[PDB]
Amino acid sequence: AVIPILVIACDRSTVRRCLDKLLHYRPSAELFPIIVSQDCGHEETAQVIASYGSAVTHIRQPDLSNIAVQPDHRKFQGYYKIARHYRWALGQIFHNFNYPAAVVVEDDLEVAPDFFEYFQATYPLLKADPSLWCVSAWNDNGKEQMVDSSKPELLYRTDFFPGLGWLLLAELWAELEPKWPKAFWDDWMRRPEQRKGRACVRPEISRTMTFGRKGVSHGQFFDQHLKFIKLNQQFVPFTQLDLSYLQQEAYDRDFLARVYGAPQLQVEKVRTNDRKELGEVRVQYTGRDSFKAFAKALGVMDDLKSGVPRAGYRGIVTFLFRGRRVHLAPPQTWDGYDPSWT
Ligand SMILES: CC(=O)N[C@H]1[C@@H](OP(=O)(O)OP(=O)(O)OC[C@H]2O[C@@H](n3ccc(=O)[nH]c3=O)[C@H](O)[C@@H]2O)O[C@H](CO)[C@@H](O)[C@@H]1O
Ligand SMILES: [Mn+2]
Repeated sequence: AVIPILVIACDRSTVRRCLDKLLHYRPSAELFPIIVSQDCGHEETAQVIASYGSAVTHIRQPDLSNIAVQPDHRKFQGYYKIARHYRWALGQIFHNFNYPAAVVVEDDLEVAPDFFEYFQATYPLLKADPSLWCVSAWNDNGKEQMVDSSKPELLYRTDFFPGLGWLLLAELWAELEPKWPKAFWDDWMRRPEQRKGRACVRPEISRTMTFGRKGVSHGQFFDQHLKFIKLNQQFVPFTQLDLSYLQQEAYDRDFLARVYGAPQLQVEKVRTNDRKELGEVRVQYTGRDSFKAFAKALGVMDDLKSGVPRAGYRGIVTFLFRGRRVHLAPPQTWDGYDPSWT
C-alpha cells in the first residue's frame, strides 16, 4: 500500500522548510512518494522544488488564468485558485498516478517526527471503518498548555474536519470530485451534505504545525490561534499500538460513557482550578451562548462550522486545562448538530 504525500505549493520558497522535514523523517521513499503540485508559476519556488531532484515529483497546475468570481467574492479570488488547484492536484494523484489514498500537506506545514508512522498506523482504520472519512494530524485546540504531553499517543474521533495534514481514500475523492466547489473547499467539506455524519481521527498533540504567516488568508486567524498549535516532538510508534479503540462501535460506547460518567463541574471552578481532586470533568453547556462563553472562558477555539465546534465529537470538545482533563459537553440528550449555531 503506497501512500503518497501530496504537497500543495504556489509562490512561497519556504516550501523548502516543508520538504526538508518530510524528507528528513520519511522512513521509506517507496512507501511514501512525495508529489509536489505547484500552482502559480512562481519561478523561484519552482527552482527550489526542482533542486530536490529525484527526491520528489514536481507537477504544475496547467491553468494559470484568472478566475471569474461571483459578485460577493471580489476580495476572495485566492480561495477560488486554491480550490481549482486542489481539484487538479487530487485528480492527478487518483486518476493519473492512480494511488489508493494520499496525505495532503500544504507548503507551510512542518511535520512531526512521527508524521508518517502516524499515517501508516491509521490508514488501515480508515479503510476498515466507513464512518471515518479522514485521518488528520491536527488538533484544533492543540496549544501547549491545553494538551497532555505525557500522552503523545492518545488519539480521538472528531466531527470537525481539521485538514492541515490529512489522509483521504481514493473512495472519498470519488465522492467529492463530482461536486467540488468553486471556493472555500475546507468549510464546504464541513457541511453535512459532504460529511454525512462521518468523523476523522485527530491526535491529542498535533503532527503538523503551520508557519504560513503570510498567505492567501489574512494573518489574524494565524496570529491569534494557528501559530500556537504545538508540534509533537516525542516519537510514538503508532504502528506498534492497538488502535481498535478508535473504531465507531467501541469509541461511541466507551468514550461517551467516559465523558458522561465524569463528574460535572461549574465552569468557574475549572477556570480558577478549584476542586483539583477532580482530574477529569465535564463542563456542560446547554445553548449557543453558554457554549461560546464557556469555550472562551477556558481558551478553546469558539467558532463553529455548520454548527460543529472545533475538535468536537457529538458536540463534546475535549482538552487539557491547567492539568485537568476537561470535556466541554452538551447534555446527554444531544441528538445531532444545528447549523444555525454560528
Ligand atoms: C490553516 C488553514 O486552515 N489554512 C487553510 C486556508 O489557507 P491559508 O489561509 O492558510 O492560505 P495559504 O496561502 O497557506 O494557501 C493554502 C494552500 O493553497 C495553495 N495556493 C495558494 C494560492 C494559489 O493561488 N494557489 C494555491 O494552490 C498554497 O500553496 C497552500 O498550500 O484556507 C484554504 C481554503 O481556502 C485551505 O486550503 C487551507 O488549509
Ligand atoms: Mn497557510
